[PDB]
Amino acid sequence: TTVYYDQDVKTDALQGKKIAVVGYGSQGHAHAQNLKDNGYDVVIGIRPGRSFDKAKEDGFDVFPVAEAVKQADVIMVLLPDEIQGDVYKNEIEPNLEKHNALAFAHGFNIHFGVIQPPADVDVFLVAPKGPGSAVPSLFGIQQDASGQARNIALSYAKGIGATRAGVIETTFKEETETDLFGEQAVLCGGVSKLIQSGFETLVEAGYQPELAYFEVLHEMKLIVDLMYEGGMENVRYSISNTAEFGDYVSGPRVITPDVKENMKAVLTDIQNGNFSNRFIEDNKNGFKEFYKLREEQHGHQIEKVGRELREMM
Amino acid sequence: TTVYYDQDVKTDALQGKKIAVVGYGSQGHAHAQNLKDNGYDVVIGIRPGRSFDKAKEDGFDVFPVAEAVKQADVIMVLLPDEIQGDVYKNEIEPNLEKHNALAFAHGFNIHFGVIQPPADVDVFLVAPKGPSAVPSLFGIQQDASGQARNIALSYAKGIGATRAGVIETTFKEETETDLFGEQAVLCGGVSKLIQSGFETLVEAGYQPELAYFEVLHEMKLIVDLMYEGGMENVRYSISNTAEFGDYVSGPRVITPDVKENMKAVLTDIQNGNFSNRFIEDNKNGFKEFYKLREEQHGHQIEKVGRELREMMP
Ligand SMILES: Cc1nc2[nH]c(=O)n(O)c(=O)c2s1
Ligand SMILES: Cc1nc2[nH]c(=O)n(O)c(=O)c2s1
Ligand SMILES: [Mg+2]
Ligand SMILES: [Mg+2]
Ligand SMILES: [Mg+2]
Ligand SMILES: [Mg+2]
Repeated sequence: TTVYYDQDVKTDALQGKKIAVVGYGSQGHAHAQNLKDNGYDVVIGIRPGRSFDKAKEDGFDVFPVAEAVKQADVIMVLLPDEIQGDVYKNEIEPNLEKHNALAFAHGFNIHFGVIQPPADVDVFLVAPKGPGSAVPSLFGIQQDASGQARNIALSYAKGIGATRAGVIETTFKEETETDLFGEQAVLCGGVSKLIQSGFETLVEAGYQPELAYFEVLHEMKLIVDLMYEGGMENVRYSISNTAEFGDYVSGPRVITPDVKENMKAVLTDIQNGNFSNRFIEDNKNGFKEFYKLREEQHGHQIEKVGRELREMM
Repeated sequence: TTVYYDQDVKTDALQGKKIAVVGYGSQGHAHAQNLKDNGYDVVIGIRPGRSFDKAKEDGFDVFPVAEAVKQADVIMVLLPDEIQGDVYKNEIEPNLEKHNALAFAHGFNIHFGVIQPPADVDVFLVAPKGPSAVPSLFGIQQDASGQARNIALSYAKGIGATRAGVIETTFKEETETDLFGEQAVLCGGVSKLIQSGFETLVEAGYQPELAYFEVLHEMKLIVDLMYEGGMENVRYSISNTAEFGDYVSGPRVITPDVKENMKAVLTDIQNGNFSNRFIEDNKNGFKEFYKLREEQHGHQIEKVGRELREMMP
């Protein structure tokens, strides 16, 4: 466990260099504005559109992506994972230089070999956490060509404010596989069908879908907020003895040990690469499987019940 | 599917009636001063203790439970499910008069037969969900005076539960949906899912800190998006990779067997098995309850959260 804080970072390896934040999403605006706030020459390279325009109205200098990397000394690629492959080949790699940084916030395209950087460029990762009211961030290194890849990555995490709560060192493999697993097994995929199958149980049992919507979904924010502030022991403390007791004896009944075996099964396909190439080759086929799965989820009763409760009268 | 607000309570039944709220917890104090601020005669009924005169020093004239029930016409019991059965039989029921009104915020003791009220008394329920504005629940067990629904709905505004709406339900539905939500999704289901996800990453060799982030700490952002714009807002705000993993791995982790495990939990809540199991352990000194809560405190997840939250402002 190596944790670097603001006082741990001593030199300013980032000053004197120009920064190219590729893309202007929620994280692109967060990185780009946090650097100019600390007196850094930050540039933004994105395609023309509504986020191109928005970056202009926020006082930023927006350019095509092929010129922004020509201009800068550190390129932070914050584009969607599915489009980073071809944007790197047609707009970033032909305009690369020597001894300067190819940064990322997620190591999907790097760890899975989709983006192969040359030897004479530093390739690091800096992944902010939580608000992106400070949560420790992560950072890692794939290549060290300039001899200052560590101090460039750590001073960049300091520039975006990621070192205020401390940055934890990791690898491109560890950040990619733990991020992908949490989304699939717990946070997104795991919880959503956990809420769906609970909602379907109550509705099929003759209970009102509105009362079922509160008990399996809307009431979770309070439980999750308690866990976010004081951990799981805070939830067990704040909830009633009847609720805490039911947690203990019925939790393992729902999440049987076989569910844990399913989590290790999906983690295996994240490590070998079965998930990555499946998500990529479906993207090359117009996202047919992806879009069909997205649209079919809207046919669930729980989503319609939710919007009807939100459009109250 | 119908909802009642302040504009639907055309007639106030609580006018000129002394109301006793048995207990003085955070819920007992919220009811007691809400009705007093809206022009209602309220009196606290509680045993002598540090919270007895705590209610007296807050501007209430507080009597023992036996006398507070006698001089009142609407008796509201806001005490834990473990204690309601005893003080009702020993203090409430002997002093209960004809055409009175027995009130509750939860229907555990009524639906499971722990508290069996007389036939000549009104029994209703008002269950808030806020302590933002969310709709509340209400129901009527018995209607002796012929005004049990009028007294319940006007009491809903006395506490201030009308302005966001009140949805009708029964004691059976309010109790079973509340118990199932905690046992199958909210507390039992989610925390066991997070534990199995955390154990999977630590047993695979990943850092426990990054494992704590991606299965617990990042959930607050996801649940906040689901609280604001439903489940559709989650898939809309997360990346395509997280959205794609949601669809392809969610059903892998939560298999159809997980759903029928929740039907077993709901079955044990319907036939009263879970209730008397909880009462059996309470009458034995909560021996298995406190053994279970110490096991959970020994999980690696909790100590990792403590050392990770201490570095957060
Ligand atoms: C902070 C909270 N503690 C509890 N305990 C329960 O039993 N139910 O049902 C709840 O909704 C809540 S909320
Ligand atoms: C609102 C959020 N959308 C995403 N998408 C992702 O892929 N990861 O990894 C995240 O952490 C988050 S948070
Ligand atoms: Mg992430
Ligand atoms: Mg509840
Ligand atoms: Mg409850
Ligand atoms: Mg991700």
